[PDB]
Amino acid sequence: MQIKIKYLDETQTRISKIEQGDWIDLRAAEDVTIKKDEFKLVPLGVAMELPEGYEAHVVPRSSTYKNFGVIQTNSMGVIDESYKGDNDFWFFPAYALRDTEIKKGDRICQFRIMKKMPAVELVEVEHLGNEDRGGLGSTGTK
Amino acid sequence: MQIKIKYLDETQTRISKIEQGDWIDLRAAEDVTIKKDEFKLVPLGVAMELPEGYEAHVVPRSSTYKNFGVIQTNSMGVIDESYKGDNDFWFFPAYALRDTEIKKGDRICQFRIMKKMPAVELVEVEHLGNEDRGGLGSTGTK
Amino acid sequence: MQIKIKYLDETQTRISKIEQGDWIDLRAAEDVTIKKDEFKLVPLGVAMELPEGYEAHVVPRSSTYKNFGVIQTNSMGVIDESYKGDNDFWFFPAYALRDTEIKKGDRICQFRIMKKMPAVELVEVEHLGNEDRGGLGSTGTK
Ligand SMILES: O=c1ccn([C@H]2C[C@H](O)[C@@H](CO)O2)c(=O)[nH]1
Ligand SMILES: O=c1ccn([C@H]2C[C@H](O)[C@@H](CO)O2)c(=O)[nH]1
Ligand SMILES: O=c1ccn([C@H]2C[C@H](O)[C@@H](CO)O2)c(=O)[nH]1
Ligand SMILES: [Mg+2]
Ligand SMILES: [Mg+2]
Ligand SMILES: [Mg+2]
Repeated sequence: MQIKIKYLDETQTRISKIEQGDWIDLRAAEDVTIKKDEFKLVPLGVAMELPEGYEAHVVPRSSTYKNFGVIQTNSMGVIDESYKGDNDFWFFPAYALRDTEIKKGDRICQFRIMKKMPAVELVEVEHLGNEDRGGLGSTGTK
Repeated sequence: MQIKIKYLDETQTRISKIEQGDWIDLRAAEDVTIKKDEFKLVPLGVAMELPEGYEAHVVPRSSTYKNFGVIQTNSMGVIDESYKGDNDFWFFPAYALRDTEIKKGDRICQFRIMKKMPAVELVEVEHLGNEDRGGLGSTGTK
Repeated sequence: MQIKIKYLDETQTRISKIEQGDWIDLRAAEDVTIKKDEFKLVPLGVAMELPEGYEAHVVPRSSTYKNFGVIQTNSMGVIDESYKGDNDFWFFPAYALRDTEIKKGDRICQFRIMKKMPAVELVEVEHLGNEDRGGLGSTGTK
């Protein structure tokens, strides 16, 4: 399969697949300063057209917190297939838990493609007729 | 395929598939108020029986933090296939990063379904026999 | 399918598939204390070789926060297929929101395996030629 990738400009550092990386690292399109308890969209400088039928998912690197002090407010980002216009540039929504700086080209998150869920009819029912599982720690911790 | 959905009551807004959303938006089942640094189960007012062999995942919308100042504490919720009882209503577990108010019907997160992982045998070994990859930023930042 | 699992030592409680659990719970390899607003890598006392072509994903349990007052800094951990060396032990990167103790053997997160994304050719293009979707809450909230 092919992903069509359009960079914001000639100064973006191209993204790349590496051997031991199952997902592909994305990079801050510019220097970004964030304060403790402050929010900021970090631009990733990339617009993409994914193969037919695929969405993309975006998560932090596991070193993102150590190196950059931020977490991703939407936890795992969902890039909709339809987000493929010439101006639909990808972003990483960041919340700083400490004062931090990010540099241009810094690998701060990673992505992969995956097939969209199938089409599914929503059948409204009065009663489900299954026994309750329960949740929220119903199985304990020990 | 079909999902059977049971709404908590007749005042819940029905969830809906939109053409530019690969995931489906879920909605607060009642008004919720949350103070900075407090936790609240935001009830989503729906219980579901998913197609056989599937689980679901629930993540925030990208605008959730902006519009509502919350994060999802479990990051990506996993709705187990067995949580298909008549009382197994879904919830979004929110930590507030600021005083916030959520209204009944507000689209605060999104879901999709996916095949469960296959049945796996867990084979204990004394030695894995492979070279170490290392981790936690072993590949650097640049 | 088979997963080869190597425990850190003979005192680790063995992990298991439970009926109502679509993912499998992972456990703390030792007692860990974390003060509010501290970070700590919680060791899970396991290394694994996954079936050929698979990665694994690691997220918290819904009850992780209720029971242990932590969130997962990288939101959803991606365990690369290559991370299968004899010293490649899994970890849960935890940030404490309140003062907590995590006890040895406690089930603090869950994992599953998944087919990696297939091989993708990155095709550099100057214009994507599609209509802009927009994002970051473009569909509103109501
Ligand atoms: O982390 C994210 C989440 C979303 N989006 C874009 C693409 C997606 O279709 C749209 C709405 O979520 O915003 C991003 O660039 N990054
Ligand atoms: O974010 C979540 C996570 C879990 N659950 C329910 C369904 C799941 O099977 C059960 C145990 O985690 O709790 C939710 O409603 N929302
Ligand atoms: O939450 C995580 C995230 C990553 N890793 C390991 C495996 C992964 O391939 C390596 C590089 O991220 O770190 C973990 O053990 N836990
Ligand atoms: Mg990496
Ligand atoms: Mg959306
Ligand atoms: Mg569970």
